[PDB]
Amino acid sequence: SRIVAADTGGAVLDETFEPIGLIATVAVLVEKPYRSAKEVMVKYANPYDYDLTGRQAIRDEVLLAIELARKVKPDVIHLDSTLGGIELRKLDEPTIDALGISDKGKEVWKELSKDLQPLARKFWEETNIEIVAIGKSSVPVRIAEIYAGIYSAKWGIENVEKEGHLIIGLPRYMEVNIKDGKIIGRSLDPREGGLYGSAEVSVPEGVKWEIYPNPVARRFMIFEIFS
Amino acid sequence: SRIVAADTGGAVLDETFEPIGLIATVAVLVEKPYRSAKEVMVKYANPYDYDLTGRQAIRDEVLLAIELARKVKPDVIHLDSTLGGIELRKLDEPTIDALGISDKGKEVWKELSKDLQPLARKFWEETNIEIVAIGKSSVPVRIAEIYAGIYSAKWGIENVEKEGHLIIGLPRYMEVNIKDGKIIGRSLDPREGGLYGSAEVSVPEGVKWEIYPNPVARRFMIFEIFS
Amino acid sequence: SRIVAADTGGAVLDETFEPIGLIATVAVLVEKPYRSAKEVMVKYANPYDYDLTGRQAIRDEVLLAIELARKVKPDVIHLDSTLGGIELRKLDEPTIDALGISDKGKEVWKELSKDLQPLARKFWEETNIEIVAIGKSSVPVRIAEIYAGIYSAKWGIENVEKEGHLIIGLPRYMEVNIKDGKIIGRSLDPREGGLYGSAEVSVPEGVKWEIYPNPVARRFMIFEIFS
Repeated sequence: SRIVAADTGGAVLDETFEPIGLIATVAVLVEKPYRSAKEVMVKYANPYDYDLTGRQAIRDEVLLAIELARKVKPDVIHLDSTLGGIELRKLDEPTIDALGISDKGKEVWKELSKDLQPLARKFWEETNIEIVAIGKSSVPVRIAEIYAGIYSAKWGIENVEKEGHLIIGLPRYMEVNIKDGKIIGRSLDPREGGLYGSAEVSVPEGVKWEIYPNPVARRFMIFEIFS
Repeated sequence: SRIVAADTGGAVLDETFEPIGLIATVAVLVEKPYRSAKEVMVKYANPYDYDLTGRQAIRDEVLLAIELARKVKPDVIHLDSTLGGIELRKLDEPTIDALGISDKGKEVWKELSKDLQPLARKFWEETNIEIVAIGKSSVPVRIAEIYAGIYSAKWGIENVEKEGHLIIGLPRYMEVNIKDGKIIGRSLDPREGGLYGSAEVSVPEGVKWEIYPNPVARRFMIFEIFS
Repeated sequence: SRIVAADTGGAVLDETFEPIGLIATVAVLVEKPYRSAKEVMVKYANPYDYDLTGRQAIRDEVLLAIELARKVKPDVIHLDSTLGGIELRKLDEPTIDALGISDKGKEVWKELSKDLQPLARKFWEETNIEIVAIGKSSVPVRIAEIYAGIYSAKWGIENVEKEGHLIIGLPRYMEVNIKDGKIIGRSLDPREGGLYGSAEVSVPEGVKWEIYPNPVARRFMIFEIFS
């Protein structure tokens, strides 16, 4: 089985540790043994002027996953939305209103559905690839979240000159390490079976970074970067 | 304190990673320091022709635990069913109907109790050993579930000739390793405090096995076997 | 950012593993990189003649945190109560009756707030330090809980002559190790990012200790001490 999955992302934080905007969306291709990505694509947002309210995030994920799936032709796309295991193709207002999710969730999806559902139908019609809202039980979605963290740290090493100082909130329970030109990212949860990832990075001279727990977000780490 | 507990089991999966049937039921005797089994007994089911619907599994566990408990005479049996520590002896329809579980749960139990309650009562009358429905908080229940994974793996090594290829779904967050005739099973969650188990196995010539994350069940591993 | 937090505690258990009373209340000063305490203060309860019913524990916590905060002057105090991060200062009956917690939770807090709310208000008026009911998401609160575990162990090494035998239930998923006059305590959960802490201990001649899983409370350890 060969799976494409997408996720956003790390976050730029305040001094207060409050998030101001998300950084990276990543789409990944995952095959046996399902511990890492075979292939990756990335799209960076503007974490300043990002609306944390609403889901520009899921819109970008679907879009990016479709793009990579056209290239790599997986059997299926996994979407990070825990809706059962349902096909995005079939998410019209009626089937949404029959879902076992909160009323607030239903409203959010009806707005999303207006364009995402025709998009998934068209994509399916010409590729036969389903987009399944499986969410939390998907290992590829988790791998994509690790990569979103990895490329958020990359976006931080790279953008720390423009900005003077960067506080980046990493996705849940993951660590990032930089040695000799590459960034390696890992789940901190051994229960997930050794999920990891990698990317190349060019470290400007004299930039330092530390990784440590976010005191106000337990189980999340901070990646802090100085110039 | 000396405790007996039982649990089923590992699963045979198809190519879609959907379970077709459970494999091993194991009862274990656990004593200080409560990290492993002092003694074990095993009953294999037929994973093909197995009804995943319903609960032949809990019926087999009670039956196996009772068998082992007559032999080793523990102080108590832990049953993998989270009701609030209640003795199976006293689970008649009226007490069930006042339990704090879902209505669907109450119906399963009423059916189950029809024969399991006289059984637990009879067994207690002659042994004074209770069967407590404690479930999730029980370490010996978790240790039993690791052994069920270990013996599902053993079942896999030894049944991999008849069947040409075998995909086994392990119980949550546990790994299996085979060295030199023994399968070692271990929890992957360090929070549980180093739970582990062991069994002997004779690995047929030229069979290979891999272990990797179940892509569609996060935090569950696959034990894959070839002939 | 510099944070004070408090928590109770470890527990003395009978032979059934049922708790009879809480042992240590600890306040800690936590700063970057938020993995440990910069400074600690402790207050032991009498675990015999302790009322597990109600919350003398949260009262002693606020009291102890305030005491340490007067000394080290952090920006904020984290309180171990998951109320949404509301300031203890403002917890009167009306705002409590509008919180999204259970009705049982509202009543406990109404009783608590009768003295805790004037207390927080007085303290704020002369210090400008808030006490925030942030709870579960707070790393400093989890670090205080590791320290309460560590000092419960200390309390056990030093009270094991008076009482012949001591069984101590450590806080959730944490281990304790003693080498050369030092107790080191660690979270067992790697997802937390390496939280740890330390205390000095004088181990009386010929006392023994063991750490192992509590069979009836999964993910909680026992610290068992002999004289």
